Parts: sequence; C-alpha cells; structure tokens
Amino acid sequence: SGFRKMAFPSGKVEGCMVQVTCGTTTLNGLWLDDVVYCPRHVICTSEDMLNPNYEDLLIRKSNHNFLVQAGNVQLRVIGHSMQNCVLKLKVDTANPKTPKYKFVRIQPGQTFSVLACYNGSPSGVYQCAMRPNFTIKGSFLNGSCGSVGFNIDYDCVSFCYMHHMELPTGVHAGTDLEGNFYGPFVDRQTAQAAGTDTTITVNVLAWLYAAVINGDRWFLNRFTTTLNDFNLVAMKYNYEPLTQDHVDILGPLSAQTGIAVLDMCASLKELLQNGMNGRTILGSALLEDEFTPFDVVRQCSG
Amino acid sequence: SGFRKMAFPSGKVEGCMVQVTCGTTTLNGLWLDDVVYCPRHVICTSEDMLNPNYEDLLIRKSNHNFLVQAGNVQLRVIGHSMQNCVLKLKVDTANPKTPKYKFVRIQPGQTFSVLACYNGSPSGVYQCAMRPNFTIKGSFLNGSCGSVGFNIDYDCVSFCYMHHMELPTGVHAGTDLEGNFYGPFVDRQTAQAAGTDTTITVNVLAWLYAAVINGDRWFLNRFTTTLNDFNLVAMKYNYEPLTQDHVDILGPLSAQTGIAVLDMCASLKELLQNGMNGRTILGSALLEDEFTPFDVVRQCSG
Ligand SMILES: *S[C@@H]1O[C@@H](CO)[C@H](O)[C@@H](O)[C@@H]1O
Ligand SMILES: *S[C@@H]1O[C@@H](CO)[C@H](O)[C@@H](O)[C@@H]1O
Ligand SMILES: [Cl-]
Repeated sequence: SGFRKMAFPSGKVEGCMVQVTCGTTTLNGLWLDDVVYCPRHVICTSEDMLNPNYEDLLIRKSNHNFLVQAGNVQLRVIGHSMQNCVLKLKVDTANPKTPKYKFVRIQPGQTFSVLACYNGSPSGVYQCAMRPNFTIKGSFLNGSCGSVGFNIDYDCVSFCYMHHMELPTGVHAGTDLEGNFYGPFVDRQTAQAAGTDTTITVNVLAWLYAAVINGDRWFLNRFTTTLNDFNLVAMKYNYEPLTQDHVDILGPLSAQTGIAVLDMCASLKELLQNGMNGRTILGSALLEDEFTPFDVVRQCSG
Repeated sequence: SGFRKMAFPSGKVEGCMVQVTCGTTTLNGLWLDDVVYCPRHVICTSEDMLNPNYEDLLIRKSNHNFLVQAGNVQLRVIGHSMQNCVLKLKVDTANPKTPKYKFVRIQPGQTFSVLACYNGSPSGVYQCAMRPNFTIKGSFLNGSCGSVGFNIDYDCVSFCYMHHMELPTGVHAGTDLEGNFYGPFVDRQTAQAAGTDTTITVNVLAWLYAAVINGDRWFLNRFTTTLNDFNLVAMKYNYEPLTQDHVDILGPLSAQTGIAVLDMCASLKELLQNGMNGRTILGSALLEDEFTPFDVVRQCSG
C-alpha cells in the first residue's frame, strides 16, 4: 500500500554522466558508446548567450578544446559535430558502463525521471512530467545543464530529455537527445514564455484510481457524466481535453477497481467545481497530474 | 531554481540488492562485504507470523536452506546468525560493488531515500522521512520487505532503514541495519498502532525558507513571535515543539534570506491559524515537512 512519486533507479545513468568543459563553461554530458552528448551552449561565453551564432562559434573550436572528464579519467576527443542544439563529441573509448539504450522523443503528458548533475557528478533524482506547454518544473541550478531525463523498461534505458535553459519564469526547457527542443524554445538568452500550462486530465484520473486502490474513496460520488459534458468542465478549469484514447488507456484501472471511467470523471468534475473542502487525497490537497496510467499500474504491481 | 523532493542517486545501493529465499518466502537482502542482511521474518510461514518464536524457527534451518541470488549468480552461505530482527547470512564472496558504507540509526524528523525492491530487483527510488511516531509513509507491496533506506555524503552510504512490516493502517515500520525496530513495533502479525503523527516543525520552516529563495513570498507577514508563544500554537495543531537547537540549525537559511527564524515562525503561525486561503507554496496546498534544513541547503547549493 501507499503511493509515492517514484523515480526509476538511476544507476544505469549515473555511469554515463561526464563533465564537459569548453573554455570557462563546465556542464554535464552523457557518455554512451564512443560519443558524448552535451548542450551546445557549452561553447558560448556570457556575451554569446544574448544572440549566439553557434555555427560560427564552433568553427573557432577544435577537438582538443573540448575537455571531457569521466570521474577522474580524461577522454580523448577524436571528433566533434553539432546535431540541432546538442554537441556530439566522439571519444576514443567506448563507455564500459553503457546500458542498453535508445533515444525517444516523449509526448506532453508523459512522465520521466531526471538525474540532476553538476560537473558530471550526480546529486539527486526525481520524477517529473513534460507539461502540456513543453516545459518541465524541476530543480536545476547553474552547472545543471546536460542533466538528462529517462525511462527504464526492463534493461532498456530510454533517454528523452536533456536540460538546457531556465526560463525567466522559473520553469525549465530542454531537448531530446537529437537536439530538438521540446516546445518553441531556443537556446538563446532572449524573452521566451511558455503558453498556458493545462492540467493533464488523464493523469489526474489515473491518480484518483490509485487513491481508490489505497483506501481513499471519499471523492467517489453517486453520479456519472458524459465525455462531452466532462470536457466542458475541463476547459473552464484549464484541463486537457479527454479523448477516447485516454478512456481506453484507463481500461485496466477501471477493470481493477470496478469504477467506470465516466463515473470517475463525474467525481473529478465535482472536485473541480466544489474543491476538496479542506480534505486530502493520497496526502495531497491538490489534484496531482504527474502520474501516468502506466505509472499507477507499474507502481501497484512492480 | 525550482524545488523537488529529490532522492540521492541510488546506483551505489542498486549494486548491493540481492534476493533471499527461505522456503516459499522471497524478500530482498543487502549484500555488503561477505554478509547479506535481510528481515528475519524470511524464515516464517503464514501461520508463523501470528506469534513467531524466531529462535526456535532458526534452529530448524541450516546454511544451505538460505538461497541468496545476486542477479543471475548464486551465493554460498557459509554462516548464518540473528541480530535482533535482522538475519546476517555470511557468504563466501565479498560483493565487488560494496561502497564505502556505515550503519546509522536516524532520529525522527530526519530524511532518507528508499530503494524499493522485489526479489532483489530495484523498481524505484523516492525520498521520505522518519515520522515522529517512528513510522514511514512509503510505497511497499508484497516482496518489498528488505528494501533499504539510505543517505549519501560524498562517497559514503549511510544505511539507516530496512523495511519489515506494513501496519494495518497502511503506514510502514522497519529497523536499522542492526535489527532494532524504529518505534515500539515488533515483527509479528499482531494489533500494532502508531501514536499521534505530529508535523516536523523544523522541516516546515526549512521548506518555507526554500519557498522564499524560489520567489514564493506571499506567506511572509508583517509580524513576529516568541519561541514559547509559537510552541503554544504548535501544540494545538499537533506540530513538533521547536527547540533552540532547531533555531540554531536554521541559522544558515536565516542568514541567506535575511529572514529571522522567529519572523518565519510568525508566518507559519498565521498559516496554521488561517490556512492557505486556496493559495499554494512551492506548488503544494499543504505545509510540507519532509525537507530537512540540511536538505534545503544541499538542494539550493548541490
Ligand atoms: S534499450 C532498447 O531495447 C533493448 C531491449 O530491451 C535492446 O537490447 C536495445 O538494443 C534497444 O536499444
Ligand atoms: S562510509 C564511511 O565514511 C567513508 C568516508 O567518507 C569511509 O571511507 C568509510 O570507511 C566509512 O564507513
Ligand atoms: Cl498539496
């Protein structure tokens, strides 16, 4: 019993974290096989971040300018390239701790774990979610850049995120491991703003299902609703619109609990219209949206 | 910027998790040097857990009855003993992945990370706190028993918790790595109840300091208070009494923010008497008490 915001074990990723230093800037990199991946703004000074021409700034750099340190050993850069907003440093040694891995571009609403690093050294791990506006609400300080987000299915690590920037609002923006930013953001120190951050409705419903499984049932009402009717309430409260795909994904949870999906939608509707009246669900006074339906099943079964 | 409930990287502990099987029961063990540590109720059936005589049940067991499997390799038990409520299986091979480690008995109010396992396989990591009533609010399902809680300072892993039981109320109780239970609990399937669970006042104050550091300042009032006066409010709301030691520990945070401790106590007093009025602090509608003063400093500095 009990429900916590659990992150995947981070060991397989700890063994891939390195320190990349270009000039005076040191950030974290990801060493997989014979390639180190890092944010390309490692090649930028302070003046550069205003409006950097990354192509021109890379022309002034050679292999020996990129200092890659794994633990206390130094790595020999035999090649370097730029893929979108990520720099790929080819080293002469394959990482002996490379796990089975793939690069994945996740969708808004999906969850993943973050290993937050500083100078190629792990500091902590936490579970977060890609917000619908393609931002992440994490904990990143200077030097964190190059910190990676990942999932693990069996022995396969799916890297999906690399931290790049902290927006002026305090949220965070990054790329997939191919250097493509999530959202409209660019790796420049300019005026960038996220859109409306909506609540991931399907995740809230999964979390309400977890609550029922764990004993918290007070929110369960005597009513039901329709998908169109519920989506009307969702818009007024800036909730993601619920599709039939979303309903289909919660099937396994609806089966385990004996609670229809539209029945749970009617309980959530009441919670948005009336609030919690000071009560708590799973030790939280807000509706939590950073647990996917797959996360609830995986935690309740493990 | 940003504040998350961060757990220590779990890699050093992942390499120590093994699967112990005695009879039909399989739970997790901790392999350090040439000793495997596991809950002693591994030697118990279902009838036994009612009122087990662990000494008599161990007399019926020999070294070859304890099956210890690390990954896909089997370990040779050359000795076995019982220390309080933990079983120490001496194996013939030292764990090559043993980190620098020590056994620590933490105090109520302290935090630690938990690597939740099942059959010696990691499933997830999360950050929790020893409640003042010596329980922990985690996520443990059958087979989780033997899951360990730890801290990491530099390269030193301080193991402080091993999961043993889930109480009828849904909270969890366990031991230090010397087999001594936290709290009055016993490893029997009997009627055991935790006392009043109070809120860790010093941790809430640390969290309010983190909020200020991150921009959330609305709770900051124009008032102050005294230690005796505040403790009066703490008792009415089942908050831990605040000592001068607690005030001294928050010194570094009071220095960084320029907010006196008794000034922050007066803001918390208002929050307990009036509530949040629907507002949120660091994305939470409740007062969070699972961040120690040392945790806030470590996260804001890392
Ligand atoms: S990580 C991903 O899947 C694994 C199997 O789970 C394969 O071994 C890898 O080659 C692949 O990238
Ligand atoms: S883990 C603890 O401290 C370390 C140093 O940080 C020592 O090396 C260990 O022997 C000790 O148990
Ligand atoms: Cl909350």
